[PDB]
Amino acid sequence: MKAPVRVAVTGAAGQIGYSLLFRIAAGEMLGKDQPVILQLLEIPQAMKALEGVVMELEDCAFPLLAGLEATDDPDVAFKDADYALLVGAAPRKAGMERRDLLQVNGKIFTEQGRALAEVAKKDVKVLVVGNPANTNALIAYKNAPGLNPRNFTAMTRLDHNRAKAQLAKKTGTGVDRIRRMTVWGNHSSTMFPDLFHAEVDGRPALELVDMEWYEKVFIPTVAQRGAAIIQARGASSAASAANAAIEHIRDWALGTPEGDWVSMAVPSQGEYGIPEGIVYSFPVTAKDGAYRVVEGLEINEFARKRMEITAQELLDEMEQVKALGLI
Amino acid sequence: MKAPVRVAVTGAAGQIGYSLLFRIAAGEMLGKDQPVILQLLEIPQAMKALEGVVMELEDCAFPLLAGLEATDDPDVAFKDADYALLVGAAPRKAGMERRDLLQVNGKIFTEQGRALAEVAKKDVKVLVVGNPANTNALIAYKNAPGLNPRNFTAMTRLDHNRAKAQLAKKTGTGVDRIRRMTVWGNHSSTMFPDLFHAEVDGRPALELVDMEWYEKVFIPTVAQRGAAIIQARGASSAASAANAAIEHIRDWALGTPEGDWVSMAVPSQGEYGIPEGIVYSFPVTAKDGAYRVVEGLEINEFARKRMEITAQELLDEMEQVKALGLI
Ligand SMILES: NC(=O)c1ccc[n+]([C@@H]2O[C@H](COP(=O)([O-])OP(=O)(O)OC[C@H]3O[C@@H](n4cnc5c(N)ncnc54)[C@H](O)[C@@H]3O)[C@@H](O)[C@H]2O)c1
Ligand SMILES: NC(=O)c1ccc[n+]([C@@H]2O[C@H](COP(=O)([O-])OP(=O)(O)OC[C@H]3O[C@@H](n4cnc5c(N)ncnc54)[C@H](O)[C@@H]3O)[C@@H](O)[C@H]2O)c1
Repeated sequence: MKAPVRVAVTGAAGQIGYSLLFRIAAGEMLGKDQPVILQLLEIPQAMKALEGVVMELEDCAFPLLAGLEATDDPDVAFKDADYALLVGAAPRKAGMERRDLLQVNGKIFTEQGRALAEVAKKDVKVLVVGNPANTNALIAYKNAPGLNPRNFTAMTRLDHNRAKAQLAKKTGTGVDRIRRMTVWGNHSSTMFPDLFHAEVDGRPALELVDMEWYEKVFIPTVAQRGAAIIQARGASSAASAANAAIEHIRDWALGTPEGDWVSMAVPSQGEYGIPEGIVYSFPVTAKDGAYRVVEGLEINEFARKRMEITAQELLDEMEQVKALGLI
Repeated sequence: MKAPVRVAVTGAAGQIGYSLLFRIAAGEMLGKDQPVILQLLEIPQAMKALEGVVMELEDCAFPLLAGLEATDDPDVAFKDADYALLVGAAPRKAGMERRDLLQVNGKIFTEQGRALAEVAKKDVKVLVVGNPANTNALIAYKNAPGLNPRNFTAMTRLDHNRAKAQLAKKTGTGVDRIRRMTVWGNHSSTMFPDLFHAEVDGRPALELVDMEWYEKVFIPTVAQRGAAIIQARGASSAASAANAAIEHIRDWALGTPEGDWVSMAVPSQGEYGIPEGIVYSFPVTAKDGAYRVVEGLEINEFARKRMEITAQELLDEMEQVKALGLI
């Protein structure tokens, strides 16, 4: 019964995309009753590898894959998109300093913002994965004249899932019984995973673990997790990032569980006193494609301090891009 | 929910394993109500990386992942196993020659065949993916005294799905309308993809395509497809091989669709006059854990000759293995 939706994914020949695309086509992201047309974007040099990804997608004979198209032009890839996962971002190069990274990313995200605004559906749902996620999402929405800024979000869901995984291990309880986890702020080393409102099988988290653990063990362990993976495997965590991307879109489109909320970085409207405009991770619920920040939670001194440190980081980054005349 | 099954996977830190494990844990192979316990095996030098893969699986927060254990000991990995996916095989090493390759695999598959017989469930279902899969499955079942040899299979489902894909492409019809594809024989260049019994949206395949296209274009192109992917991406077809492994287990454990069949390489019991013993791909249907070869199809001359050629190849390989004292 359902007509196909079109899903645009950039950086599609890269490792996150190689773990992402196959599960999207299998129906994991939007439902096993919803056929998808994948519109994939790569830079010109990676187009040959993209063709080989396309042949592997064909070789899975996915009944929900209603169409497949690969391109290096953003205006083709975003054409009529329902959803856009913006994974591709500037690579690190030698002696390429910070501002140099900002500039290159600024150009990609400006151009992509523009294209979305010109050819996508006006209600396109956008997720930015490529680093620095939050600031890239800011440059994209700011350059996307005529689209709702709230349809541009950045991914903190991998940090959120890591946090739940560590709390589960510590309390010896199944990860499916952890609820109300929140990661606030930037996707960076200043992010704040908040246990003050989390529950472990009905019980408040902080009745099961102590503050010392929290501050000296859990926080630095969630923060260092991506580096732990690279040390062990020799490669970054693509499969678990792809899984977090699928979850962020799926829970936004299909809704969050009753009684629960997820973390999403979205353009702040001043919730919790956070400065307007920056893309900041809040606790959110979603229903039928729209989300709402969870307000009213009580914020103690420990959380406030942390929430502000991370907001300030984002404000400085935004200061940088502005100075570069990017927004 | 059902009670958890134990799934053992070898070569778990390799490429096919990195694409396989997350979809298994997600519920794609045995259903969304069946929790799984993953028992992962690697050689000792890849244990560090396997720990990094373990961490990414934790970080997915999967609700059906009821346990996860990594080991370098087969008797640990296979313990109480309900399913065993034998992905890891002898790597190619320089100057290493055929029979050399044969010996190194011979060592792997005997010790594995042995661990499974000592410690897995008696009804353990075994899928061999590592090359040469058909002959590897022969070594393992021959060395797994006590287990039903028919619970030992090899994967030809990737060839089967590639064939479905090319036919859908040629006829311009969706892949979901293609039924009754069969890939007979070895997972090698002598595989025989059979269009004689296939149906495209209800019509026999050969009313839509001609014999010349079939023999000049379709057969060689399905056989070369693994090479095309390597030449395009620079790496082999891990994600689509991981999908075909999931489908192979899924359709055997859950069941094939009505009026349809799948390809699986199983120990020959003389079906179609195929020599006994060798692990040969046939058309099969399956219901709730057991399969049956589809018998009584009409085999014309064009098909028999090809069935024969790939049958001979396998007979010869088995000869080699026996000569090496492996079975
Ligand atoms: N937010 C998060 O949690 C999180 C987690 C991990 C990684 N990431 C980010 O994901 C991004 C991609 O990661 P990866 O591991 O796949 O890298 P990768 O290098 O394997 O792939 C990145 C891909 O980006 C493509 N790309 C670059 N510019 C592009 C453009 N203008 N149009 C389309 N495609 C383009 C490249 O060609 C490459 O295929 C990185 O920025 C990384 O830091 C974010
Ligand atoms: N049947 C088919 O359709 C099909 C398709 C694709 C690939 N293959 C086979 O897949 C196999 C693995 O492919 P890959 O791309 O993942 O290679 P890879 O090298 O990336 O991974 C293989 C993994 O197996 C591990 N390994 C080696 N010996 C082992 C043992 N004794 N026990 C446990 N692990 C062991 C390695 O350490 C490595 O981690 C190859 O033999 C390839 O020929 C078969």
